Amino acid sequence: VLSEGEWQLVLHVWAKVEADVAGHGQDILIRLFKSHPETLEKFDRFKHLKTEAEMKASEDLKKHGVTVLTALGAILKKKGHHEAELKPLAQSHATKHKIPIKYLEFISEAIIHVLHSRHPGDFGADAQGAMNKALELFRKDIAAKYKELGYQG
Ligand code: HEM
Repeated sequence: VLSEGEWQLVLHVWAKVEADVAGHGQDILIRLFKSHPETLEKFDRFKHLKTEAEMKASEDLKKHGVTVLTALGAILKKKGHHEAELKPLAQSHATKHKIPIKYLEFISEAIIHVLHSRHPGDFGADAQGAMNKALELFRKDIAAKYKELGYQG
Protein backbone atom coordinates (compact mmCIF):
# COMPACT_ATOMS: atom_id res chain seq x y z
CA VAL A 1 0.00 0.00 0.00
CA LEU A 2 1.45 3.39 -0.96
CA SER A 3 1.32 6.18 1.56
CA GLU A 4 -0.23 9.55 0.75
CA GLY A 5 3.24 11.03 0.51
CA GLU A 6 4.33 8.32 -1.98
CA TRP A 7 1.23 8.97 -4.09
CA GLN A 8 1.98 12.66 -4.13
CA LEU A 9 5.46 11.98 -5.48
CA VAL A 10 3.99 9.69 -8.19
CA LEU A 11 1.32 12.12 -9.30
CA HIS A 12 3.64 15.12 -9.17
CA VAL A 13 5.93 13.60 -11.78
CA TRP A 14 2.98 12.21 -13.71
CA ALA A 15 1.54 15.74 -14.06
CA LYS A 16 4.83 16.62 -15.84
CA VAL A 17 4.40 13.63 -18.21
CA GLU A 18 1.02 14.85 -19.23
CA ALA A 19 2.58 17.92 -20.77
CA ASP A 20 3.80 15.73 -23.63
CA VAL A 21 1.98 12.46 -23.41
CA ALA A 22 2.82 11.45 -26.99
CA GLY A 23 6.63 12.07 -26.70
CA HIS A 24 6.77 10.07 -23.51
CA GLY A 25 4.74 7.25 -25.07
CA GLN A 26 7.15 7.07 -28.06
CA ASP A 27 10.20 7.07 -25.83
CA ILE A 28 8.77 4.35 -23.59
CA LEU A 29 7.60 1.98 -26.32
CA ILE A 30 10.84 2.40 -28.24
CA ARG A 31 12.88 1.67 -25.12
CA LEU A 32 10.71 -1.36 -24.42
CA PHE A 33 11.14 -2.71 -27.99
CA LYS A 34 14.90 -2.07 -28.09
CA SER A 35 15.62 -3.45 -24.64
CA HIS A 36 13.31 -6.46 -24.99
CA PRO A 37 12.74 -7.34 -28.64
CA GLU A 38 10.41 -10.18 -27.73
CA THR A 39 7.89 -7.49 -26.77
CA LEU A 40 7.76 -6.02 -30.27
CA GLU A 41 6.87 -9.44 -31.61
CA LYS A 42 3.59 -9.28 -29.65
CA PHE A 43 2.40 -6.37 -31.80
CA ASP A 44 1.28 -7.36 -35.26
CA ARG A 45 0.61 -3.64 -35.57
CA PHE A 46 4.35 -2.70 -35.12
CA LYS A 47 6.50 -5.74 -35.85
CA HIS A 48 7.39 -4.37 -39.35
CA LEU A 49 9.50 -1.71 -37.60
CA LYS A 50 13.16 -2.73 -37.75
CA THR A 51 15.13 0.41 -36.68
CA GLU A 52 14.79 3.05 -34.04
CA ALA A 53 14.41 5.72 -36.77
CA GLU A 54 11.49 3.78 -38.26
CA MET A 55 9.91 3.52 -34.83
CA LYS A 56 10.33 7.28 -34.23
CA ALA A 57 8.75 8.02 -37.63
CA SER A 58 5.62 5.89 -37.03
CA GLU A 59 2.56 7.98 -36.30
CA ASP A 60 0.60 4.88 -35.41
CA LEU A 61 3.20 3.95 -32.75
CA LYS A 62 2.91 7.50 -31.36
CA LYS A 63 -0.86 7.13 -31.24
CA HIS A 64 -0.62 3.86 -29.37
CA GLY A 65 1.80 5.38 -26.89
CA VAL A 66 -0.89 7.92 -26.03
CA THR A 67 -3.43 5.10 -25.59
CA VAL A 68 -1.11 3.29 -23.20
CA LEU A 69 -0.14 6.29 -21.11
CA THR A 70 -3.73 7.60 -20.90
CA ALA A 71 -4.82 4.24 -19.45
CA LEU A 72 -1.91 4.22 -17.03
CA GLY A 73 -2.49 7.81 -15.93
CA ALA A 74 -6.17 7.03 -15.18
CA ILE A 75 -4.97 4.07 -13.04
CA LEU A 76 -2.37 6.08 -11.14
CA LYS A 77 -4.86 8.85 -10.35
CA LYS A 78 -7.05 6.26 -8.58
CA LYS A 79 -4.26 5.82 -5.98
CA GLY A 80 -4.78 2.08 -5.73
CA HIS A 81 -8.61 2.13 -6.04
CA HIS A 82 -8.30 0.92 -9.61
CA GLU A 83 -10.33 -2.31 -9.79
CA ALA A 84 -12.65 -1.03 -12.52
CA GLU A 85 -9.71 0.04 -14.65
CA LEU A 86 -7.76 -3.18 -14.34
CA LYS A 87 -10.53 -5.62 -15.18
CA PRO A 88 -10.69 -4.97 -18.88
CA LEU A 89 -6.95 -4.35 -19.19
CA ALA A 90 -6.04 -7.68 -17.50
CA GLN A 91 -8.68 -9.48 -19.57
CA SER A 92 -7.38 -8.14 -22.89
CA HIS A 93 -3.75 -8.47 -22.03
CA ALA A 94 -4.03 -12.02 -20.65
CA THR A 95 -6.51 -13.54 -23.04
CA LYS A 96 -6.31 -11.56 -26.34
CA HIS A 97 -2.85 -9.98 -26.49
CA LYS A 98 -1.12 -12.79 -24.57
CA ILE A 99 1.26 -10.54 -22.61
CA PRO A 100 3.22 -12.22 -19.76
CA ILE A 101 3.40 -10.38 -16.45
CA LYS A 102 7.16 -10.28 -17.00
CA TYR A 103 6.60 -7.98 -20.00
CA LEU A 104 4.69 -5.63 -17.69
CA GLU A 105 7.84 -5.57 -15.55
CA PHE A 106 9.81 -4.61 -18.67
CA ILE A 107 7.51 -1.72 -19.58
CA SER A 108 7.61 -0.55 -15.97
CA GLU A 109 11.39 -0.31 -16.27
CA ALA A 110 11.04 1.65 -19.48
CA ILE A 111 8.57 4.08 -17.89
CA ILE A 112 10.86 4.73 -14.92
CA HIS A 113 13.87 5.28 -17.19
CA VAL A 114 12.06 7.77 -19.45
CA LEU A 115 10.63 9.69 -16.46
CA HIS A 116 14.13 9.94 -15.00
CA SER A 117 15.53 11.24 -18.29
CA ARG A 118 12.80 13.82 -18.87
CA HIS A 119 12.07 14.98 -15.26
CA PRO A 120 15.21 14.66 -13.14
CA GLY A 121 14.22 17.55 -10.77
CA ASP A 122 10.90 15.78 -10.01
CA PHE A 123 12.22 12.27 -10.19
CA GLY A 124 14.86 12.00 -7.50
CA ALA A 125 15.29 8.77 -5.60
CA ASP A 126 12.26 9.30 -3.35
CA ALA A 127 9.99 9.69 -6.40
CA GLN A 128 11.72 6.82 -8.22
CA GLY A 129 11.01 4.54 -5.29
CA ALA A 130 7.39 5.70 -5.05
CA MET A 131 6.82 5.17 -8.80
CA ASN A 132 8.41 1.77 -8.55
CA LYS A 133 5.93 0.95 -5.75
CA ALA A 134 3.00 2.24 -7.83
CA LEU A 135 4.01 0.12 -10.81
CA GLU A 136 4.56 -2.89 -8.56
CA LEU A 137 1.02 -2.44 -7.23
CA PHE A 138 -0.25 -2.30 -10.81
CA ARG A 139 1.56 -5.56 -11.64
CA LYS A 140 0.46 -7.27 -8.40
CA ASP A 141 -3.18 -6.53 -9.10
CA ILE A 142 -3.00 -7.47 -12.75
CA ALA A 143 -1.15 -10.69 -11.84
CA ALA A 144 -4.00 -11.70 -9.48
CA LYS A 145 -6.47 -11.33 -12.36
CA TYR A 146 -4.20 -13.28 -14.68
CA LYS A 147 -4.05 -16.05 -12.08
CA GLU A 148 -7.86 -16.14 -11.80
CA LEU A 149 -8.06 -16.59 -15.57
CA GLY A 150 -5.34 -19.24 -15.76
CA TYR A 151 -2.55 -17.13 -17.25
CA GLN A 152 -0.11 -16.29 -14.42
CA GLY A 153 2.12 -19.25 -15.33
C1 HEM B 1 1.64 0.00 -18.47
C2 HEM B 1 1.32 -1.12 -19.12
C3 HEM B 1 0.30 -1.18 -20.22
C4 HEM B 1 -0.85 -0.50 -20.37
C5 HEM B 1 -1.49 0.55 -19.47
C6 HEM B 1 -1.40 -0.91 -21.60
C7 HEM B 1 -2.57 -0.41 -22.18
C8 HEM B 1 -3.14 -0.80 -23.36
C9 HEM B 1 -4.40 -0.30 -23.88
C10 HEM B 1 -5.24 0.77 -23.19
C11 HEM B 1 -4.67 -0.93 -25.06
C12 HEM B 1 -5.91 -0.81 -25.94
C13 HEM B 1 -7.12 -1.51 -25.22
C14 HEM B 1 -6.90 -2.98 -24.91
O1 HEM B 1 -6.67 -3.78 -25.85
O2 HEM B 1 -6.97 -3.38 -23.72
C15 HEM B 1 -3.57 -1.88 -25.32
C16 HEM B 1 -3.39 -2.71 -26.40
C17 HEM B 1 -2.37 -3.60 -26.61
N1 HEM B 1 -1.33 -3.82 -25.72
FE1 HEM B 1 -1.02 -2.91 -23.92
N2 HEM B 1 -0.62 -1.88 -22.20
C18 HEM B 1 0.43 -2.09 -21.35
C19 HEM B 1 1.46 -2.95 -21.57
C20 HEM B 1 1.65 -3.79 -22.68
C21 HEM B 1 2.81 -4.57 -22.93
C22 HEM B 1 4.04 -4.67 -22.04
C23 HEM B 1 2.58 -5.18 -24.12
C24 HEM B 1 3.48 -6.11 -24.99
C25 HEM B 1 4.69 -6.50 -24.65
C26 HEM B 1 1.27 -4.82 -24.60
C27 HEM B 1 0.66 -5.23 -25.74
C28 HEM B 1 -0.51 -4.78 -26.28
C29 HEM B 1 -1.05 -5.21 -27.57
C30 HEM B 1 -0.47 -6.23 -28.51
C31 HEM B 1 -2.22 -4.41 -27.78
C32 HEM B 1 -3.08 -4.36 -29.02
C33 HEM B 1 -2.43 -3.35 -30.03
C34 HEM B 1 -3.22 -3.29 -31.32
O3 HEM B 1 -2.96 -4.18 -32.18
O4 HEM B 1 -4.07 -2.40 -31.44
N3 HEM B 1 0.71 -3.94 -23.68
N4 HEM B 1 -2.66 -1.76 -24.25
